[PDB]
Amino acid sequence: IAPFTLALPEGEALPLVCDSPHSGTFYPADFGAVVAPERLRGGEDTHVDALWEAVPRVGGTLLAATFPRVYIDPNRMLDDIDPAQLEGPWPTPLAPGTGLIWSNVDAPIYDRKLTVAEVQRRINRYYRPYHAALTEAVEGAYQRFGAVWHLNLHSMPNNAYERLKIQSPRPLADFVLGDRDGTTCEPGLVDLVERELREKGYTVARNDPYKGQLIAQIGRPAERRNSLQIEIRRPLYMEEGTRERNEGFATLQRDLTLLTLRIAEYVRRGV
Ligand SMILES: [Zn+2]
Repeated sequence: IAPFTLALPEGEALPLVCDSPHSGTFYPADFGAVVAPERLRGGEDTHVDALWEAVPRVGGTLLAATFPRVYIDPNRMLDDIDPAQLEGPWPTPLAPGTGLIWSNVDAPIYDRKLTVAEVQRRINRYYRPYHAALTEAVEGAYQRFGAVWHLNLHSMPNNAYERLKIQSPRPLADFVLGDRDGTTCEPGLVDLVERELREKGYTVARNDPYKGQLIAQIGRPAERRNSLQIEIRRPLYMEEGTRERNEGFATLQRDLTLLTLRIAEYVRRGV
């Protein structure tokens, strides 16, 4: 019933703070959707938190959502709501891009408009705790170390280009690294992650199709605060229909453990 898990290091801590906002699979009773949960499981970045289990084993902190992102999405801003999805007016200005509250799975989730009150309660019970935990980890790290490296962790469907409105002359990479075109993370870490993953045989794209807003807010490298969004092509570890770990899960998790150890070393040397 806890809105997040928070895996802390057993030994020496380092300022590597990692969050998996989309891996939650515990659906609230008060969802009130008209669509079968089997249809909603779509937008889950399933198992992404288990893929990165090494993080606390190497001194990092791993935060993960237990609620589904299709219920409320912690990687969106609180004003990323379309007025037309609400029954009634929102008390403050909205700036949709939408979203924070999913409205459909395909071009519908509900047979009605959500109340202001209902969305507010989602925000209080699930989003705010999750984000307070992320803040506490990021600011705690920075306060002790004078730097922080934040990884925002995801997976993506094979047709991510189709689902976004993009026609790419290139295939979708195995890993996409978003740092808002080179502005939210100091370059040496993006270079490290890219090189280590390509050496293990994975394809890596930067900022294509995912460039990273939370990431712009956390990642200000001139203040020694760094943020990188990392996206994993789902077929690499699960079966997109059943959502179930496949034969690639084990090997990918192993590769990410080894990558994480390398990042921990890079972080310790950067403090
Ligand atoms: Zn995601």
